[PDB]
Amino acid sequence: SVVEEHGQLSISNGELVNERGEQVQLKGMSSHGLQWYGQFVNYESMKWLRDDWGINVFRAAMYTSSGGYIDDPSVKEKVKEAVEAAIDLDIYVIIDWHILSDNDPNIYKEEAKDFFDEMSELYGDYPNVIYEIANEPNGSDVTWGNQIKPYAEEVIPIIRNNDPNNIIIVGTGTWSQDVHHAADNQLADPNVMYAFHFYAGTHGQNLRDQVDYALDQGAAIFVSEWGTSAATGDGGVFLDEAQVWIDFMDERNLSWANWSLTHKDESSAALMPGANPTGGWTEAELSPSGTFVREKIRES
Ligand SMILES: OC[C@H]1O[C@@H](O[C@H]2[C@H](O)[C@@H](O)[C@H](O[C@H]3[C@H](O)[C@@H](O)[C@@H](O)O[C@@H]3CO)O[C@@H]2CO)[C@H](O)[C@@H](O)[C@@H]1O
Repeated sequence: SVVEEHGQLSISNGELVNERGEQVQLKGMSSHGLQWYGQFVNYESMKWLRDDWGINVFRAAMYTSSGGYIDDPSVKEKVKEAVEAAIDLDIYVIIDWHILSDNDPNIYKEEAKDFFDEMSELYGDYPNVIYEIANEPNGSDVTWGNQIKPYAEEVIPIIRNNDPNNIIIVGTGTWSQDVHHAADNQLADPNVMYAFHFYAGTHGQNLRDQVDYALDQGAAIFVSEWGTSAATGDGGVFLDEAQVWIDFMDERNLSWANWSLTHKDESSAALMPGANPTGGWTEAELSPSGTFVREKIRES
């Protein structure tokens, strides 16, 4: 009864809080690309994650390019399936417009506005929804002030016309790591959070200090994607550094979603090759990454 209990989320003094003003921390899983591993996103697998892992949020990663929504828009119905399952399971759900190779969010901004108009019209009167309008802006030519902020200032009004105050997570520069620039030039909407993403394969001490800098400017931060692997999503599992970041996020009350729920043979994948797409996984069906992430959420 997560959503019944916490209900309407909002941002108060840079912190995510529930409808009674208490701090709340979401912890859950992100799908991998819905165009590739959509079979793992369904009511049964999400219910298994809720009941066995303890998740209270699920992120639907709808890639825009790389065979995603722009090339085949049918994937938006898998996002609707995920949202409806989250509503039925009474957990939160992040609708992620998952830019990556299309590194500037302005590339498909017209399509983004139409997509977020549709999603906010359909689900804007449910408290479960969190909109993530640009996964990972990247590249030297994509900056907060020139590209990302103006993009957000076109897409947020579209959402706000249908849904006045559910949370909106906005990506930051350099694959959603540059929270320092966003925190010094914040958006006006009071229920916005800035995305911060990390990979445990990278030594993270300065990145933690940079998150703290942003928090000190009153910016709210959502760790909408992080992995136990290197920045490519593979290259080994780095659980010592992952635990440092888990503890950091608990101390700072940061919400998070781990990448990712798939059986792909890469270190960040949570499942092994024979895992059932509808849930019920044994210990042997969870990868080293999945076992750790499950433990962290169950401990919570
Ligand atoms: O097998 C499907 C498809 O995978 C593509 O590689 C993926 C990695 O598997 C995935 O882990 C990685 O995820 C990135 C996520 O999208 C970003 O937001 C981010 O923070 O980094 C994550 C890990 O780097 O994305 C890549 C690229 O989409 C293969 O490239 C492709 O050939 C294959 O079909």
